Amino acid sequence: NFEGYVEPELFERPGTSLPNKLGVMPQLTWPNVLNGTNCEKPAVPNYKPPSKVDVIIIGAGPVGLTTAACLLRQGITVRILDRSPHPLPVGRADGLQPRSMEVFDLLGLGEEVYHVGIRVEHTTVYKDGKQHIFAESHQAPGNEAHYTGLHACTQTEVEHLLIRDLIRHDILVERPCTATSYTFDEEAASVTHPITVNITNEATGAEEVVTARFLVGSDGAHSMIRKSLPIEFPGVKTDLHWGIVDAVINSDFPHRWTFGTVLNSEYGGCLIIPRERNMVRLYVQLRAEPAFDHSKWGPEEILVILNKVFAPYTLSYAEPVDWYTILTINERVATSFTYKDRIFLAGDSCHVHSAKGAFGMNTGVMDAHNLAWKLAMLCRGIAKPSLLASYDVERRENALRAVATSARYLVVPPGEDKDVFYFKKFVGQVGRFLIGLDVDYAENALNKLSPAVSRARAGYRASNPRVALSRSHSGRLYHSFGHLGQFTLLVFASNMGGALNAKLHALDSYLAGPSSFYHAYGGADTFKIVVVVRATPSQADQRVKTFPFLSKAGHTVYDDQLPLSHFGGDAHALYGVSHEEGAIVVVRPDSWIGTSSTISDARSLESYFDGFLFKSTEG
Amino acid sequence: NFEGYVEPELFERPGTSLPNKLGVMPQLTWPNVLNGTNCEKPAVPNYKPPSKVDVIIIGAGPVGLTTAACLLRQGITVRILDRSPHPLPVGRADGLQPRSMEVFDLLGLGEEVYHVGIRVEHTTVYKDGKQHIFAESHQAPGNEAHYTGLHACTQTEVEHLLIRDLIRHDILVERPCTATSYTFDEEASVTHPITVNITNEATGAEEVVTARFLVGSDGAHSMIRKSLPIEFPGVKTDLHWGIVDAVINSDFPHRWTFGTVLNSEYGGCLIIPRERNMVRLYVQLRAEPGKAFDHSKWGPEEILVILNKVFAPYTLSYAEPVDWYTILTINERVATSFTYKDRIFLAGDSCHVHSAKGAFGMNTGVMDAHNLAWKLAMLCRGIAKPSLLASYDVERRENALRAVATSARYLRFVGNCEDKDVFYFKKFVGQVGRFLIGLDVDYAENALNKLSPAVSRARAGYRASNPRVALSRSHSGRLYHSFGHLGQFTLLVFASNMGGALNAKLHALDSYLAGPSSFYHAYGGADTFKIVVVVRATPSQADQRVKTFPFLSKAGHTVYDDQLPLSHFGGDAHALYGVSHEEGAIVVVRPDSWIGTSSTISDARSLESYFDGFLFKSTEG
Ligand SMILES: Cc1cc2nc3c(=O)[nH]c(=O)nc-3n(C[C@H](O)[C@H](O)[C@H](O)COP(=O)(O)OP(=O)(O)OC[C@H]3O[C@@H](n4cnc5c(N)ncnc54)[C@H](O)[C@@H]3O)c2cc1C
Ligand SMILES: Cc1cc2nc3c(=O)[nH]c(=O)nc-3n(C[C@H](O)[C@H](O)[C@H](O)COP(=O)(O)OP(=O)(O)OC[C@H]3O[C@@H](n4cnc5c(N)ncnc54)[C@H](O)[C@@H]3O)c2cc1C
Repeated sequence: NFEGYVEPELFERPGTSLPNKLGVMPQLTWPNVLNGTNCEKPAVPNYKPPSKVDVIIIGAGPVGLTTAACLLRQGITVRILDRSPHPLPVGRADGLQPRSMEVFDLLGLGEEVYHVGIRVEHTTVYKDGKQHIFAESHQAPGNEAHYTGLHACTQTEVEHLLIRDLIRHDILVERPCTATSYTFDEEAASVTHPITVNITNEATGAEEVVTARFLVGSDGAHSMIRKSLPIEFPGVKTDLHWGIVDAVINSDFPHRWTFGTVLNSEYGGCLIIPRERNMVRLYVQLRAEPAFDHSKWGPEEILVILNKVFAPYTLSYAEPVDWYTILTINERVATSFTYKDRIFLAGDSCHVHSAKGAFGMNTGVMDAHNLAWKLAMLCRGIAKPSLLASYDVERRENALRAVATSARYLVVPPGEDKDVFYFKKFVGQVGRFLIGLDVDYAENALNKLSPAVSRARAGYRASNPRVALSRSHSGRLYHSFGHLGQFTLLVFASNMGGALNAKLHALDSYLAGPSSFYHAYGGADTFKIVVVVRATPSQADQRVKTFPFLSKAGHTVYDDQLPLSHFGGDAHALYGVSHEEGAIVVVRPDSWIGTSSTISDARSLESYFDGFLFKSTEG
Repeated sequence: NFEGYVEPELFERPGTSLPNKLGVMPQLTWPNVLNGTNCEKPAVPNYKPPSKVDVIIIGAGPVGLTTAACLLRQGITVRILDRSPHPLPVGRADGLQPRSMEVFDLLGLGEEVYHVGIRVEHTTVYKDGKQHIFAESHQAPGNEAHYTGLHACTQTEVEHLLIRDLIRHDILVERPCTATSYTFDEEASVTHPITVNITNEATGAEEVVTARFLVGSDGAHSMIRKSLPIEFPGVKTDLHWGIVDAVINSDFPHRWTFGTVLNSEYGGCLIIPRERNMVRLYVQLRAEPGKAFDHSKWGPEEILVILNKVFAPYTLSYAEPVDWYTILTINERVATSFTYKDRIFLAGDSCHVHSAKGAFGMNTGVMDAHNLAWKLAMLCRGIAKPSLLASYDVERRENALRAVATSARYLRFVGNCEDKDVFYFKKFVGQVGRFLIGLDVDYAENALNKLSPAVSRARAGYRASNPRVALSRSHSGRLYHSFGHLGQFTLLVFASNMGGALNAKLHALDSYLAGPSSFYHAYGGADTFKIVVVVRATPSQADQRVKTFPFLSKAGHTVYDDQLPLSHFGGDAHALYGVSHEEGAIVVVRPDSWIGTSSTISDARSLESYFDGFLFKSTEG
């Protein structure tokens, strides 16, 4: 006894971008599926969110939505709202770095961001009509990374998939609902919910107050929550300007379309970004003088200056403009990202960078990811103040790093071009940071450097080599990690023979005891044991069975890859583990290395966990 | 009470390919890990292979190894031999099509073939120094397919990853062992009517093995094919390709992008990008007038002079010693039959040989092996009627006959030679460019493929669509992820939102299937089928309704068809398979992921005679 299915109602939203001589593209959308509460038949039926919530989220852009989704995966009750009546129809951010892709894949959303748009794996450089560079680029090593290159997947499409994931968890974005004010009882231990937020529905007029444990401010560049705190938002209004267009553009450019840069020392530079559906996005330098004037800079105006930059190649529109705008470059970074461990900024509320870098969605999503697993452990009370302090530190300084490299985006060998040689050297110094594999967290309570392995480094990306999860399934070591509420204890065990056998038996006895760090901080509620055995699956299952605690609570994985070279790379060599001493690597929930230890030193982790965690016991 | 871990002995095997002025690269290997029984201590300790196995495999090239790997998933007992003392050090095939990627992914080996080498997603075409074409190519659409483009993954890497997968299953390739002779008692009923006579050519020890079935993956000069009254026709063009893998420097504006460089005077060149900054260049070499072709005349250095004539005015020069070099003579042949009395089966180059240029050999070979192995497994289980191994023969032979035809069309212009050369290539790409990436592997009707109008798009004998779906509230993946294992058909029960008209029909089907005489139970139950209920609703809405059908929730697996409506921002499984929300559908998906048939929810009885067309009745447990 259920109603039949009805196909969702298409609406072709018109385009708000300035047109060209062909028009502005409309944008396909489905308001009932995508507009949250602001619709006639909501994708979640009879959605009745509570008045008391663990986390309230102001802002339902890419960063708020990611935060919503990571929390919902940990069982944290959540409400989220956004002032706009519908998600972004087109434009703004347009692609993801390899490391952003890794994040979605760890959340179970890898298929939604992969193979949406095109893939960028090459770069070109031209100067004054003459090709200088065409090369493979944006690469990650296959024996350490699944994803490589940049991936076109726009902000619209990211909002779509994240809204659909919230729906799958029976959560809707409340639109179009503004958070007008909020209170924080800084003074009151007895209280659980010292936050109240007044919400006003700009469609219907109804007000509301929610009480919440924690508040996440992800409301963009002009954040009211940031403005309400003793936080400053310093930066430099460069007053340099980009004209940006997204469209299908016919050209005789030999490399249509390839990521890269077209330099004219005469007329300034152009940046090419290939797009889905035979489109290209073109950034172009914009300078005006006889004060910067927005009035005479339309889509057709910049195509005229574009043809001057690509001489002798010429560009002509083949269809109506998909997107278009002028951007002012202002880079800003909040002095702090936390406040009293109750109000938390993430995304454009914390930092604003030039669009050119493409950091906002990428750095934003990685902010939400860093925040959400720490904030979630705060909701079940095992998080010491240090843990959420590491959020502010780790992501603020990464925001500062993004600011330095965007500034310098802008001594030569004799037979060499001055502006192209500083490009190859730029690509060399920051290339891996531009793809996310070199996001670098300095030492803190969570990142404890250790010489126990020669290569895996605290505060740095965990390496993702190929391993066998079973006899039949040969995938990636990331696939064995725990969920967002657990730390992954990588226990490298060699082939569990030689010297290490005794040490592993010791290790087994330490861990089973109720005073072990595993048991001391919650057992399987906060840890996932992975035993990495460099042996055949039959030799390993045999041997793992002699270790009663390891067999009974560990998940064995088979490190059966060929030795490190251009034909292989096992986890032991790629993490830098000694076959005599073993290792216990602590991978944080977000995939970054936390610390490491030898099998003998497994007791050193009691101190390491005490730095940011309170003791806990499994359920 | 276990010995400590010893790191594998590395050996740099010298190259046997002719050098350039800088030499010939050695090739990294690890004899104790990769050479099977023929090493000092094997990677499977005390491999004691039985003298009586279900299936014995002759040849451990990509095809034989793939066949072993599929059978070992199924619990078939297997012995696999190869005359050669080690696997391929370098060269021959260098890449996989998107559809071969899907085949590895279904076997659980997708991560071993992805991100091994480079990826080809673009084509260029030059003629007489002027560029004519530079575009995205080899695309598959993302709302239907995970992989797209060409993936560089060599025969060497493929053999590596398949040998390692056999080690995980405690199987070693028996090297360097030759099947000298074999007997097949057609007289008698015995379980094991095949005996194979084996000589190790290292130690001279002979041995006899008894098998239920024999697989001839022994290559182009298959001894097994010759023993059988099976013909191997085709034409030997004595057209010649010069092939060279090397790091090559060039001022070519597109170095290196897949494509073709034409020169009117000097013929043509095919480009293939490779890992580690190499490139593969095919170039035509033509025999002088009257005289036969003289291999003696063409080394790496000579080939490079022809390449610089073909690429004028851009020049090429070696930066490193040659990684690989050979002269292939194109000779395309197909066996008149691929099976023999459903006891000896051919797969790979023993069945068909192609122009390397087309890169058919390894991709079709893996797909043959895939096709063969699941049918052969049901034959070992007993449930296979002869009609099914018949479908192996005609599916793969016909596909081989198709593959020959498209390169016969390609190779006429290239040997011969608004621009009419580039025009014929654009049309050629538009016509076969998706069979060339494998999505148009197209099986004609037979017992296994019955066309059915119950759905608008899914089609018997064609590739099952792979749209995005949610497998849980937090895991949004692909529909292939729900499919059964290699000895199961996937019963894709499209159920709409389980509401309206269909609620009644689906309640009937629930009680139909639960009976011991429904097609599900009659042909094996969970031993032959997996049910997937594809609900176009939200997860908790779907979970609730599914609870109201007791057999479907008891025995089916719910996936959530929650993408946006089919467009450029989405595509639900219901729309991409062509299901009507009034009728529903039971799309039957074969083990290899080709569509078998479909019916409406009310026509569930129609599948009964479908499965009797090629299966014996079975009972779970
Ligand atoms: C015009 C423009 C162009 C851009 N171009 C690029 C680009 O080319 N490349 C790139 O990488 N990045 C670009 N960005 C940045 C990118 O859009 C953001 O970095 C990314 O969306 C992350 O921002 P966010 O999710 O934190 O918030 P945003 O998406 O900026 O906005 C957060 C949301 O909060 C809501 N909100 C604000 N105040 C309230 C309130 N009081 N109550 C309720 N809801 C509220 C807003 O409605 C908004 O939807 C651009 C941004 C803008 C504005
Ligand atoms: C020179 C050359 C170049 C090629 N180039 C390309 C290319 O560019 N692209 C492409 O896609 N394909 C190419 N191929 C084809 C590719 O090598 C084959 O398609 C692929 O190996 C599949 O063949 P197969 O596994 O069936 O047999 P193969 O790998 O060719 O050989 C089968 C195996 O059987 C073994 N064997 C033979 N007889 C016996 C016996 N009596 N007892 C035991 N073992 C035996 C052999 O030693 C060998 O290991 C090339 C092949 C060759 C020979």
